[PDB]
Amino acid sequence: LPYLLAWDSNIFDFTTYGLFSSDKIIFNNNITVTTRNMYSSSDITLRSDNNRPGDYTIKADNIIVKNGSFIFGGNNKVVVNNLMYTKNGITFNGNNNRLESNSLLFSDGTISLSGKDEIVANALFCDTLDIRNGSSNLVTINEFAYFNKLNIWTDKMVLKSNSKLFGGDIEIRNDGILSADVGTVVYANNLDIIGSSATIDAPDTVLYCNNLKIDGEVKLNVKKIVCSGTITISNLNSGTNIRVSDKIECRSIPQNIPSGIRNLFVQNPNVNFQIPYPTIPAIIEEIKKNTFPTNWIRLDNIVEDKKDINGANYYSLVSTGQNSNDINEIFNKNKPNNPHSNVQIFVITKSGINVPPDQNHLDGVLIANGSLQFNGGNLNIEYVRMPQPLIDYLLSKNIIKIENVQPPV
Ligand SMILES: [Zn+2]
Repeated sequence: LPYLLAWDSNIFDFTTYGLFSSDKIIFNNNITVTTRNMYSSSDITLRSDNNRPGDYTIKADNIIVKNGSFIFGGNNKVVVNNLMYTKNGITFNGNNNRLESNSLLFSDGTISLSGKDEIVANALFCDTLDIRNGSSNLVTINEFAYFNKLNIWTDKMVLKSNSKLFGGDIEIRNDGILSADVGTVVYANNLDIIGSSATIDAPDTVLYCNNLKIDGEVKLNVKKIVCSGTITISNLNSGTNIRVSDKIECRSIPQNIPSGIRNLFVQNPNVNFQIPYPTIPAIIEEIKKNTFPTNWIRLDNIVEDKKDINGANYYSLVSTGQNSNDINEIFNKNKPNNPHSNVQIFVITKSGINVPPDQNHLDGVLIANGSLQFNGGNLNIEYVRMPQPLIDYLLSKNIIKIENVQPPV
């Protein structure tokens, strides 16, 4: 069942994607995207929202950045119901951003906050989670975070009830705050808490580490610490702000402990633990395989242009990219000065797609082997399923393949 976390067979169905690029997706200021699935190979870049009328910048079921990062620009609000995956990280800029991930957030890279940024996650996997820049950040964990490195150097990370941290090393310094509710557990290799403002406020939490380093009059309020390796203490003279309601159980009680906390320590030379790391979800395994996405979407199978799959409320284009102007030509079928008469637009192309700056409302799908670049802002994008005659065409040419994918067991 942990193997099936965030499994979504529509990931492999390219008729469920509103935006796809085999290179980059470059947004512009004040774009609001409502989509089902979105894929990019290289980076997806947002710009700052300084005049965005929407509740959200992007609302999606799934966002996948197979060979790139996801870059925030400022005041962007992103909601991903199922999974957000990036290879190379998630980089917050500009402050005031929000990322809401309701099942799985996974990066092979660094997730880095800027200040006044919020992440609300259920399961989170990453190489490094940086809560260091600015102040008034908030990373809330509903199930777990699993990481090689967690740096908390400002406010804050909250562990909701019964959630877990799986490290990796954890380093809290400067104004770093880790707060944790009932039933929480923290596992780490190295756990370092440095200075008089570094805080763990987790009175019901058990912390397991190999090495524990405390430098200064840290603020620790926890239930139990287990240390199987070495406890290194320095600049610790009173320990007034170290509260441990059960015990610090450790392989070797360290020398020169202040007398007022000496009581806390209990020596157990055999103390040991084996961290019960979550398995990598099957969906992530499959996304990372070289079969994805080209088993199911093959833009190189576009060997002819198809320009007559149009209807009363839509225009389509399947383009080899030989004619530069065909893409401007389809976009000009939508007058931005006439809202109620908006028609749907479906573009599938071996070229990139540069969306003209006068577009302000697009319903449909944009699928490009080159980059997808919005040359303007102040635009609302909403996914609409491709018309059936277009899907049938794409399938006939094996530009897409739809397979009866099932969750593995
Ligand atoms: Zn619309």
